[PDB]
Amino acid sequence: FRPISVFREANEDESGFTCCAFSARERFLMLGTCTGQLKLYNVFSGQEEASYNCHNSAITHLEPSRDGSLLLTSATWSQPLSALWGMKSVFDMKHSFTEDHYVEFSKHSQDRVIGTKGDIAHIYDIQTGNKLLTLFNPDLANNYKRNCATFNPTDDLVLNDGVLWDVRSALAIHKFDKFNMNISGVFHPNGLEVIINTEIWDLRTFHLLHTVPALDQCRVVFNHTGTVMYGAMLQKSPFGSSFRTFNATDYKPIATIDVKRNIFDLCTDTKDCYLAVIENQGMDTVCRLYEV
Repeated sequence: FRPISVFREANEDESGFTCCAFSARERFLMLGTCTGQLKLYNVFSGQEEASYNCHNSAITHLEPSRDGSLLLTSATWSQPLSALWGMKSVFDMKHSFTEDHYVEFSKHSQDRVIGTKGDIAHIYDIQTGNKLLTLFNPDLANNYKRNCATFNPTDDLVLNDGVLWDVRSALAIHKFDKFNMNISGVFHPNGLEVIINTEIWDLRTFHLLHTVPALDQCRVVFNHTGTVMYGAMLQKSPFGSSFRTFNATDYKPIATIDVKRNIFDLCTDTKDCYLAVIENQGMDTVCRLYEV
């Protein structure tokens, strides 16, 4: 992790970057801010290229589509709480997700959006904007405090609130038991395992494959090849000052990095050359680009 670049939010005494993701153009990073702006920065020079007023409250999450034509954002106190933005020619809102506090694209083909509203998952069609499915089963709910619904790599399954849904039938097929209060889980990009806090479960058998205590209360980010996993532990920074890497095949530790500043967000480029981290000097955040 060699530092390659650093920059702060132009013309702000209190730099307010809150999240980041690489755009489909390699040299440019998208960043959300605590006042609801989306910014495009040249990640190497630090130049602010563009700003758009996406929301009137802090941006908590953003996801650019692979093709470069679309962006998801989520905010904190706004309506719509999340939105899908079209980026071609004249950036504007395409669809809005009124009370979804978190949103992601489908994985295999990015033709859908899945939103989370508390313990409820919503599935939307990109072309039409129509809400296709609402996924909630009161008998199976775990009520995870940081629930984030997600598709599996092939888009045929959903994990919401620790419950596995079959998308075609729109019905729950398994409930994973609750062993923490906050972390709801993600699919491994390998399509074989679900990672729910410290428990790694087999999707085929539902057996426990691994116990990984170091993942407790962590957000998990994979590199684009799915071979390295980054875990940043929740503690206005959401995370503390260090993050860990793990080998994504056996969950073994690789490294622990303490940047000595609390972390807001971290992300990888598609070629897996870099890790961009938002780090608080204070709020007064900077973005550091590290070469992995």
